Amino acid sequence: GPYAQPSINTPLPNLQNGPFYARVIQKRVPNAYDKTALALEVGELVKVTKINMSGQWEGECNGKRGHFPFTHVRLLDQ
Repeated sequence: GPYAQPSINTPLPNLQNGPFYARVIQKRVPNAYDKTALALEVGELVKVTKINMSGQWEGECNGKRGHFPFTHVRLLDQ
């Protein structure tokens, strides 16, 4: 399946696909205390490795972990 929501209403999942690296283009600087969110900036990268929930997933960015829509990541080739 192409890396798109394969009609499952599931944004860029990966792990199954990569996990792909993904260049974040809009993330906050949170922490794992914060909902478990990804501390990174626009232009940084986040690696989506955790396929969970029924829609959005958890990335792991060189030691940040958390969950966040694809609506602000570009991806890379794993």
